[PDB]
Amino acid sequence: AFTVTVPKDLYVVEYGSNMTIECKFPVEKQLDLAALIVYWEMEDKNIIQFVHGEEDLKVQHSSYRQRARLLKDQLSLGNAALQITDVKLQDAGVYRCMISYGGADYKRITVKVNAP
Amino acid sequence: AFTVTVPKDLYVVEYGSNMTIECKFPVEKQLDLAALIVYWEMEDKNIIQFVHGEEDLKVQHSSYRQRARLLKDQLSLGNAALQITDVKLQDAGVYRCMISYGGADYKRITVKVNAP
Ligand SMILES: COc1nc(O[C@H]2CCc3c(-c4cccc(C(=O)Nc5ccc(CNC[C@@H]6CCC(=O)N6)cn5)c4C)cccc32)c(C)cc1CNC[C@@H]1CCC(=O)N1
Repeated sequence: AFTVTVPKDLYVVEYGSNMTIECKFPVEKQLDLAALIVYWEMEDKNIIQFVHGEEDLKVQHSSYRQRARLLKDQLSLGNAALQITDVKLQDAGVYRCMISYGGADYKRITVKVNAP
Repeated sequence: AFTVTVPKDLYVVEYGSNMTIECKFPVEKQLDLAALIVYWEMEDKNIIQFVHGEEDLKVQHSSYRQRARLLKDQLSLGNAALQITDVKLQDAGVYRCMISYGGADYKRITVKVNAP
């Protein structure tokens, strides 16, 4: 069965740092962007919404504006990595990386942000 | 945006009763099974896993074996209803109906089971 795996399910990060949460799914040979959906969420906040090759950044939650991106260079290797720059306390919570790619799976990642 | 809607996000049911949890998604004309993934879970228990029409009884969580199924009579109407027979206390929790169908969405539904 199509499996999403997270190499780390717990991130403990310093205030103001840059953080990359990895999220892996299998790709045989070539990645078919047209078949891929990548969704990143935290307490119902829309962080990343990659739908069949297209990203609507208008729907991203304001609290993540200019700080959260999906690293496309990784995607091609089956890593739907979320990078957050300038991490804030408002970023702490349970993240879910959800993938649809001929099959579907998701995993949780807890991020704890240390006090300044 | 592709939207999964739930006509009810809270069910309050009697112990030992039958329960249908509705979950609706848009269907334009004919249903394309090869494009449909429906998944129902609660507390990481795999309840329904319908992948392009394919289901595997072996992956269904044992506490729901023989009691839970996906209502197929109205998948063509866009209702991926989860039916549970002989509701038990351990059926109380937060359910997710996750649907991929030319796009992807999911909704949470809370079930509270009244004591007998
Ligand atoms: C979780 O185990 C599973 N899971 C499954 O299928 C699951 C996996 C994930 C997903 C998605 C999905 C995928 C990608 C993205 C999204 C998504 O885009 N979400 C989203 C998007 C937007 C919004 C906000 N709203 C926007 C609009 C506007 C207004 C409104 O109301 N909506 C909310 N949410 C979804 C949903 C879609 C169907 C189903 C599913 C399946 C087959 C099997 C399993 C079993 N695993 C076990 C395996 C073996 C061992 C192991 O480690 N793994």
